[PDB]
Amino acid sequence: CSGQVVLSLSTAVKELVENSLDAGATNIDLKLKDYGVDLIEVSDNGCGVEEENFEGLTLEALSSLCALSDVTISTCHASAKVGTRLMFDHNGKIIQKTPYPRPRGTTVSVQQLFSTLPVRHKEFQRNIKKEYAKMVQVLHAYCIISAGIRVSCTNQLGQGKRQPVVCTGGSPSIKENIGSVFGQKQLQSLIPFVQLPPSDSVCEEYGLSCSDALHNLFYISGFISQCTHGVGRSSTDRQFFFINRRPCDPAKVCRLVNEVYHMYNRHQYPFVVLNISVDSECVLLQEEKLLLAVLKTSLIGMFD
Ligand SMILES: Nc1ncnc2c1ncn2[C@@H]1O[C@H](COP(=O)(O)OP(=O)(O)O)[C@@H](O)[C@H]1O
Ligand SMILES: [Mg+2]
Repeated sequence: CSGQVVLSLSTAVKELVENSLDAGATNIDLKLKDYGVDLIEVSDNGCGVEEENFEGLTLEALSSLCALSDVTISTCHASAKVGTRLMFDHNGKIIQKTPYPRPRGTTVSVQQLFSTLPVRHKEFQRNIKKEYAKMVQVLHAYCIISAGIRVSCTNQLGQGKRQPVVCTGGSPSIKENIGSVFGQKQLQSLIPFVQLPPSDSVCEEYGLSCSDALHNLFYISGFISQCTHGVGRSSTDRQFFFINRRPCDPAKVCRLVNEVYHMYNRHQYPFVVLNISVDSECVLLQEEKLLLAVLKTSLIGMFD
């Protein structure tokens, strides 16, 4: 018992979406009922699971989910002649296992999240608006960065009609996924990222010298709102950062990006999509000053 316990709806959805991604899926659907309170279903056309690894499925995030909800999983592996449907108890044990015809892939159903922990379950219901918004940001993050991957999601309140949450088209480019997620009006107020060697004045302010900026292995790419008056946003609600295609919250990078923006638009925060490509062994960050230097210089060049 050394839990990696799913603390939230957003992390439950993150863990789930990443499994699909690690499974080499190209189509990942996410169905939610009552904002996930009643149902969180992640469907994926992936490699699926082989039958000699069923019992091992919970032996990890899936084991925690089981403990915190009623999990049902149907799956089929390329090597499989027929799919399989599995029902797990709260100890991650397989209750039932029956042949089930389905295409290659996996479908994970998390029914009634947190029901085993009354207290956490009510907190979930009371806070729902924030919990859900936190998940949407996580979801959007993966939608934007997953290129060549159709990611869809719908929400259903009670017996009402299904509502739209998001739907990308498997476009091979980030720019297109942004269009899919926030629509074409957002795109028009954006300019692509243009990287520049850190400038002398900026290196000066970051205590950097030639030797410091020579082995710069930072490759930055993405989009940002123009510095044009009004074009921005009213809050930081649409700012996405990634380090090696993985959603994250670099603290310093975030402030820096906003401040450099406020220099040209004191009254608004920008829309931000920023991926930072780096050498894994250099990750927290190893040469931050260089990066911040690169960012500031590059942003300044784009905004003037
Ligand atoms: N959607 C999925 N598609 C394929 N395999 C999956 C999926 N979800 C879980 N798995 C399998 O279950 C294993 C464990 O998942 P999980 O228990 O959450 O652990 P881990 O945190 O190591 O991914 C993975 O290594 C993978 O083989
Ligand atoms: Mg996992």
